[PDB]
Amino acid sequence: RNGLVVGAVQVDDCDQIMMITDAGTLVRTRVSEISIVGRNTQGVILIRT
DNA sequence: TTTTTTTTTTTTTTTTTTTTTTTTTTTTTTTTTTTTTTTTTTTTTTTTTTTTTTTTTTTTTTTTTTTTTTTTTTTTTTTTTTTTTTTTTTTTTTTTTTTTTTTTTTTTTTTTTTTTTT
Repeated sequence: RNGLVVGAVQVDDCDQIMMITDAGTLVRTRVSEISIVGRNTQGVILIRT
């Protein structure tokens, strides 16, 4: 897509754990995973960084 | 009374060795130069309610090319042996403790003599 290019990382997570992500240019963040709903292997949703 | 044999330290100066003055190469050391950390404030970035039109997932059906599949023969895997490196017992050496045995040096002050340089 215009926004999405290449799949990067896959992490298994429960419904109350956080996902910390990093960017190549000295940027990161810590997000709560409650606010995103599972979907069936075909879709694009929420931009977190 | 004269004359004859032998012994060594010196005229020794030259060969060998030792001692004493020298200066190339890898290991220290002071300097400048580049990586780190803490404050001000500062426009600037960034967190969080509300509305909104959107664009991707889930009713239902289709196929085809990746999922089925069996089998030959390779070739990575494992076995034994031996070498290289790592790591730890073993040994050796050295240092400190407190009473003993031994020693060794640097300068002032004056006055007189040797001992070199000009």
